Amino acid sequence: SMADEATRRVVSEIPVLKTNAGPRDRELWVQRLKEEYQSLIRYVENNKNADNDWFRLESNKEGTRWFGKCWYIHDLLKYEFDIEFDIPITYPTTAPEIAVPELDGKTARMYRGGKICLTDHFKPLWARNVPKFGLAHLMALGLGPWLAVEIPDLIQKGVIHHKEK
Repeated sequence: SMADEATRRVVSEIPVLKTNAGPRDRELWVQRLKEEYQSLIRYVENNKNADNDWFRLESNKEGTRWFGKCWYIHDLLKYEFDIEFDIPITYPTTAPEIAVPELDGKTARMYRGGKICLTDHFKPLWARNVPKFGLAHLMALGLGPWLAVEIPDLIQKGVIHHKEK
């Protein structure tokens, strides 16, 4: 109920995805990628209108390797971090693991290798919604909440510094 309303408040304006396809599923994967691209670009457009344009992503040709940048604002200073992930073979039933490589070894809320460690509620929330959630939802419900806890903590602990530029 509280969880259900909280999820709906975050993702209700993100286009829902349909196709059960992962990287190996040929024409159905090309279809899933159209859903993923339309959903991501709407999320970016909604983010711009809300003064929260907080990431860019691109993929390889096959849509199996994703990478770009996220930006996180603390006390009006903007912090940039490079991000990347592989699409799992069992996508979209299995959720991708976002990596923020520059933060490898700098927070306990991160696996060896730079993969962020989400709280236990994300995974069953993803599983409950298969195959409706995609990469836009991964960003909105996964990395977004992770940054909103960890970046403030790391700036305060002085492990992250803002480069004067």
